[PDB]
Amino acid sequence: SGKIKISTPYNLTKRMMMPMLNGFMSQYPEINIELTTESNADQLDPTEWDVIFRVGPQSSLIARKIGSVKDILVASPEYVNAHPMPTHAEDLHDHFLLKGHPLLKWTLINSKGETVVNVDRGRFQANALNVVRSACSEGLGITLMPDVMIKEYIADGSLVRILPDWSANPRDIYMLYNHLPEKVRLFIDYVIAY
Amino acid sequence: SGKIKISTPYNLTKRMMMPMLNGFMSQYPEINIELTTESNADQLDPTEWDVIFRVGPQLIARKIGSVKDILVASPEYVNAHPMPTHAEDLHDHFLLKGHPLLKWTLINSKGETVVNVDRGRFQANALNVVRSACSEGLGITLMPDVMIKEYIADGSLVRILPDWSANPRDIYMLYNHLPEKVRLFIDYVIAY
Repeated sequence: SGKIKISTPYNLTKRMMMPMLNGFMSQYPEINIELTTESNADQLDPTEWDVIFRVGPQSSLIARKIGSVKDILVASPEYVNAHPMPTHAEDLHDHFLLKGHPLLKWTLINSKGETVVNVDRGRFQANALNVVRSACSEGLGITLMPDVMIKEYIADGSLVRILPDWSANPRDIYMLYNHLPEKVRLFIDYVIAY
Repeated sequence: SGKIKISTPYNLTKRMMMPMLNGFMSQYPEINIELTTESNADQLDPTEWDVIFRVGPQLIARKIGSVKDILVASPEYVNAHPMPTHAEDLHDHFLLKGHPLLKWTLINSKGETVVNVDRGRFQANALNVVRSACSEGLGITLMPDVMIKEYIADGSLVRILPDWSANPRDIYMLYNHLPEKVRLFIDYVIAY
């Protein structure tokens, strides 16, 4: 009762959650927040958390869509100017690939509906996407990255979208909960009105 | 030239290990790296890794750096409260704590220890989100100085209680008693 216990998706927490959480704590200094970045919330016990933030639908919980994310393929211009870029999703077998959990398996769908799966062993493989982006920035190959994690790179041009007819299918980010304590109710109200 | 499987500390991988790993991969494009950021090196069986990067001492060890956790706050927060002159005044301030620094064992230049285990305003299992809340002026945090070299350089984060700190600990590269690709990596890391 002395805190709010929340769970957020692993790679996406800092970009899509922290501005909201900072603005809430700023407005409510009396409220304490306990945050746990989670790699997969499918094995979560909802009776142990006040609010759960999750990628993709999940039970008898109040679900609220608050955003979506689409994974795109990117590479640095240095890499693009040093290799012939793939014209089809199958050409990625002949390229340096950088893969990060949970996107070790690339399921890519194009504009006319064809699905192409890549299970190649990456030249760099990590259980976190922020270091994969770091390796993609120094021109080490192509990666599949959530667009929200590389928004400023795409706008600036330090990363370039490659194979632009392809992407993983978008997923929605939900906020779940469930007599409700006041501080938890105030937080849910804050998120809805963000 | 094959696959290398390495383990690095959770919070320190991006700003401390990646420049070196990125340089190694660019130099040996036929060597692949499997990287696992781990929050507890004392949870690993050494025979399952080629190289393990670890904080503090642990079968072959080699020091490659050191780190000390420091207490910092944004200037916005400093300007809005009287900053603590003694380590026990931290009980009067908003605290932001991140794993594995939930328990603050702070020590001064004379070896005296002050422990802080107050509930923070914000608590998390990752320091990168705790730094974000500190930069917004939401309180004082204990943070590895290597993680915030950029903000201390221009005063975006201010060091408070300068005589106090966590106990400085060293960063070790470990390996077993050897493939050609692994020795190249080990030699590259020492020369960095």
